[PDB]
Amino acid sequence: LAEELVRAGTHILCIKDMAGLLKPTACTMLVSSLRDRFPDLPLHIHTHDTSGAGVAAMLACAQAGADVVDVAADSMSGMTSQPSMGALVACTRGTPLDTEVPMERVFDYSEYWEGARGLYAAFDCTATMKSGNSDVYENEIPGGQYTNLHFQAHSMGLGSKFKEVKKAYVEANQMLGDLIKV
Amino acid sequence: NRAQKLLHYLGHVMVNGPTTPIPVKASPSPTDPVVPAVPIGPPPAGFRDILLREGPEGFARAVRNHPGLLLMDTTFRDAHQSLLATRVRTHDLKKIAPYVAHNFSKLFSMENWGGATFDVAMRFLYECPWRRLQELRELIPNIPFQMLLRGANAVGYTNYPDNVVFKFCEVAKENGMDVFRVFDSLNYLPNMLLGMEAAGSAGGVVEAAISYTGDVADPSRTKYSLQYYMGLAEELVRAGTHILCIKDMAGLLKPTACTMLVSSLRDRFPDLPLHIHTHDTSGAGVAAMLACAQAGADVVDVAADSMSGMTSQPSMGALVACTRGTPLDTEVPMERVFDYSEYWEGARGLYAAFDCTATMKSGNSDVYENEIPGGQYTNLHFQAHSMGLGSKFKEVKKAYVEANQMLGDLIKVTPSSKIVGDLAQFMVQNGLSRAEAEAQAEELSFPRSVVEFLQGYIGVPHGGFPEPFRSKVLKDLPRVEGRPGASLPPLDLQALEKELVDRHGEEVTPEDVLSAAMYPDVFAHFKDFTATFGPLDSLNTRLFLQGPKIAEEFEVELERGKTLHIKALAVSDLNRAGQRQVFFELNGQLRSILVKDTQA
Repeated sequence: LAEELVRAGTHILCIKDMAGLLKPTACTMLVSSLRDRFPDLPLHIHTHDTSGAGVAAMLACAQAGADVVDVAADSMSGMTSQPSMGALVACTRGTPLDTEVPMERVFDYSEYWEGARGLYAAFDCTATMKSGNSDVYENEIPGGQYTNLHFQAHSMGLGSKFKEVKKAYVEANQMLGDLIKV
Repeated sequence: NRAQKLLHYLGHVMVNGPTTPIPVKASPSPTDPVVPAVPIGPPPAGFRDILLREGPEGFARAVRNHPGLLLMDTTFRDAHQSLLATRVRTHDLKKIAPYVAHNFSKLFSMENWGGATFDVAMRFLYECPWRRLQELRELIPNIPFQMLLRGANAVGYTNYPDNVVFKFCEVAKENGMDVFRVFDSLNYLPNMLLGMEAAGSAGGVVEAAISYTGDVADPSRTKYSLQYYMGLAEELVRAGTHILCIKDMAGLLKPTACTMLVSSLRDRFPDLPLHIHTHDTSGAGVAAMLACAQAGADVVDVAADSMSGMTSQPSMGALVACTRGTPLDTEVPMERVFDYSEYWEGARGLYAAFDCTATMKSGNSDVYENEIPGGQYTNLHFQAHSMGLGSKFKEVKKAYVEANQMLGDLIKVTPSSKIVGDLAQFMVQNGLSRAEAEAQAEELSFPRSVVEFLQGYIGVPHGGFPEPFRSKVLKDLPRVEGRPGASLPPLDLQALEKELVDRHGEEVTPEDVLSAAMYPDVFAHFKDFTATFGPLDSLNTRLFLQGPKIAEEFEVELERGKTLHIKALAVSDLNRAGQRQVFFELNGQLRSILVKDTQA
C-alpha cells in the first residue's frame, strides 16, 4: 500500500485508525518499517482513545519516528475521543520530542470546554455513557459512529442491553468479509 | 417486631422525602444490573494461599520472582471514593464478589478500606464497616485484602495511644485479613515505625509506603529528591518491611522520571518487591504506567473500565490488552474484563443523584499544580457546586495552593488535605486576601483543626513548622512536641467501655468501642438510628434511597428466618397538625402505621 501511495505522489502519508486499535510494539515496528525507506516523507498518526490506552500507543508512535499526531481538548478527551492533550504536552519534559508548550494554555482551554459542555447536556453522551470501554478490539466500532449508536438505544430505552447489537455486528461484517469499516 | 421498624422508616422516607443529604436532585433510572454467571465450584487459587503457606518473606520473594507483572484491584475502595461520595452499599459488592473470585485469580491483592471511608460510613451513611469486612472476607478465601492504614492515627483525624492502635491492627489481622498498607500524611518516621511494629506484633505482612510529590526529573525541584527518597527507603528497610510501595494519590507520575526512579531503586535493591499506586486524573496513567512497570516491578494498581478515566486508577482492560507482544504478558481472559466493566457500568447508574460524572465530565489536568487527591478533589468540586457553583470552584483551587504553600511545601494526604481545604475555606468564605491577612496572623481565630496542626498534635513535619506563623497563631497555648502518640495522655479502654455499656446496655463490641473512641457523637447517632429502625442493609439501593413508589411490587429478604413480600397501597391525609398515615398490605394481612410529618 505504501509503495503505490508513494508512487501516486502523496505529499504526506498518514496512518488512519477509527477504532483506536494501536498497540505500542505494533506501532513502533510498523513506523520503523515505514521510516526505513522514506527518510524525507513525513508521517501522520490519528487514533481514538476509546479503549483507554490511546496515549501509550501515541507515545510509542511518536518515539518510533512520527512527526504529526492528532489530539483533542483536555476536558473533551477520554472516553472515546483523542488522548488528553495535557498529558501529551506534559509527558515530554526531557524526552527529545520537545513540545515546549505551556501547561496554562491547556488548562484554560480545558476549563473553557468543561464549562461549555454543560450547555449540550440534553443530548450529551456523558449523561448516557460514563467512561470509554475496551469493547473495541472485538467490535472495532469507529469512534464517531459509536457514540450515537449506543446513545439512541440507551436514551430511547430498551437498548440498554446493547450486547446483542455488538453480538450481531461482528458477523454482519463477516458476511461481507473482514472489511475496512469507516 | 422487626419489620415494623422497617415499615416506620419507609413510611417516613416517603412522607418526608430523602433523609440523607443529596447534593443535586435527580431520579435514579429503574434499571437492574445483571451479573454474568460463574461456575459453582471453588474459585481458582490465588495469592492468599501462597501467603498462608509460604509466609510473608517467602510471599514477597515469590512476588519478586514471578516471571511477569502482577495486578492488584482497588475498585472496591478508591473507585467510588474518587467518583462517588463512597456511598456504595455492601449489597452492591455482594453481587460481584463471586465473579471476581472465580475469574480474577492471579490478582495480587484487593483494597477495600480507605481514609474517607470509615468516618462517612456513619456520618452521612448508616453502615458498619466491620461487618462489611466480616462478610467480604468469608466470601473471598482466594485473594488477600488491603486497607489504607495511617501510622499514628488509626482511621480518624487525631493521634491515639499506642495500645489502642496496636489492638486495632491485631483485631484487623485476626478478623481474617492478611496485609496492611502503612503510611502517614507526612513522612514522619516514628509514625511508620509504630505502624510497622504493630503489624509485626500482629504477625501479618508489613507493607510501608512512601508518598510521592513533585517531579524528580526537574533539577529545580530537589528539596525532596531521589537521594532523599532512597534514604527514606534505607531507613524503612532497616526498620524492616516485606514490601515497599510508592503511592501517588494525585497521579503525578510521568513515564521516564518514574522509570529512572524504578531503575535507581531496583539496582540497589534487586530482591526488594515493589508496588505502585496512581490515579488517572492526569490523563497519562496507562502510558507512563506501562513504561514504568517495564523495569523491575512486581504489582500494579488498576480500576474497572466503567470507573476508569476521570480521577480513578488505570483501566485494567487497557493494561491487559496493550501487553500482548511482550514477555511480561498479563495472561487475563479479556471477555471477563468486558463483563466486569459492563456490570459496573450498569451499577454506576444507581447513584445517579450524586456523582462526579454529573458534576464534571471526563477528568482534567491542573492536578500538576493542585496535586489534590481524587476523592477529596471530587468532594470539594461537588460541594463547591452545591453551596456555590462551578464558577466558584475556580478560586478555591488557586486558594488551595496558597493554603498549602503558606504551611510549607508539605505532602497533602487525607489529614493534611482536609487541613489545607479547611484553611482554604476560611480563606474564601472569610472574604480576606493574602498580604493583609498574613501580615498580621496573630489575631485571626483559625478553626479547631488548624490550631490542632499548628499545635503539633497530629505531628511535626519533616521540613518543620513555620516559626513566624506558629508563634503568631498559637500565642499562649500548650504545645505538644516529640511524638504526641506517647506525649499525649493515653486513655483506658475499660473506662469508656463501662461508660457505654451502662449508657446503651450490654450490646457492646470492641469494634464499636473503637468507633465511639474516634467520635462518640456520630456513634450515638448511629446507635439511636439502629434502636429506632432496627436491622438494615438487606434493602436495595433504590429501596434505601428512594424506596417504593406508589403501587409497585418488590421483595425484601431481611433474615434467613422468614421471607416477606411488600406491596404499596395508599397514603392517608394529614390530621393532627401534620401527622400523616399510610396503609400497606403484607402477605396475608394488612398493616397500618402512623408517621409524624416534619413540617409541624
